Parts: sequence; structure tokens; C-alpha cells
Amino acid sequence: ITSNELLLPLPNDKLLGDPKAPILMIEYASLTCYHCSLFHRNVFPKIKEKYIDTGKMLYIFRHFPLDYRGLKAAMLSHAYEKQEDYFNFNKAVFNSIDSWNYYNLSDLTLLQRIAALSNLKQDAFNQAINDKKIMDKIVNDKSLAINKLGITATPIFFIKLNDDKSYIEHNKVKHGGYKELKYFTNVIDKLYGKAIVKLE
Repeated sequence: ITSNELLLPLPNDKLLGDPKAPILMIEYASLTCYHCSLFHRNVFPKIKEKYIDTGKMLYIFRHFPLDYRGLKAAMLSHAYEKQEDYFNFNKAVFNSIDSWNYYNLSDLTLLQRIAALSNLKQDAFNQAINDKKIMDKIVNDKSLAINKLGITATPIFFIKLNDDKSYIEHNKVKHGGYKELKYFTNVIDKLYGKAIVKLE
């Protein structure tokens, strides 16, 4: 129920990278948010290659849907169990932002295309996009972040030492909006140097 407890890997969190990595990044973003999509197309790949693939940073994406398409897309992501499959699904949704129907906002054809390309069966697709338990979890985790972390616009990032025993005020480790690569490498490199020294 505390912001500090919110900013650690949670039982239901979907993880990307080494769970015992020295640095932790938690991101909240809407899958239909234009600036988020651009960030994931143009900046995140290098962050992943530089810090996540290398075991330096654990990455935790949390959904923050703002509309029908984004909530349904968030629900569908739960059909993808393996960490790389989950990440690659969200990546595909970000990448395909231009392909939603901006007139009929209930049109989920894009998710149908993404499901087909990933060989997700129709029954698994239909189950996921109508799973009330998953919907509730997503919206509850979103309201919790709104309440406990004061999130309004996305993306929001929290970057901190991946140490569960440490206390840090959430605003001190928070970064909001589109940031270029050098912004993040600067922040992460500095934190990593401290992490490494601390870990002896």
C-alpha cells in the first residue's frame, strides 16, 4: 500500500532481463500513446541492447491503458507467457500505432493482425481479450499507480538500484516523457557505477 513497496519487482510483474541485475527500471506506458511509441521505436532498442541484454538492468513494464484499444491490447499481452514473447508483443503494438482505426475506436483489427503474425490461435485470442480477471488486474494496477505514484501522463520511468531492502522517495528516481538515448545512458551509467561499488 506504500509507493516504496510498489517500486520493486512484484509477484505478478512480467520481467525482462536478469532478475538479479544491479539496476532496476520500471516503466508505465499506454500502448496507444504516440510519444511512447516513438520512444520504443527509436530509443528503447538501444537501452535493451546496452543494459538489459547485458545483465546490467532488470526491466519491468507495467500497463497504463487510457482507452478501449489500449486496454484490450494490454489484456491480450497476457496471452504471451515467455518474457521475450510478452515484450515482443508490446513492441509490436507500439510499432504499429499508425495502424489503429482512428475513426472507429472499438475496431481491434490491428490486434487480430498481430495475433495472426504471432501464431496465436483464435480461441486463445478471444479468451485473452475478454478475460475479466486480467482486465481487473490491469485497471487496479493502474489506479494503484495513480494513487501511490501520482502518475498522470505517460511514459513514466522509475530507475533505481535493484535492492529490495533500500528506501528511496519515488519522485527522486522518476523520469517522465520522451527522453533521448543519451539522457538514459547518462542516468543508468551513473547508477550502475554506484551499484557496482556498493556490491563490492
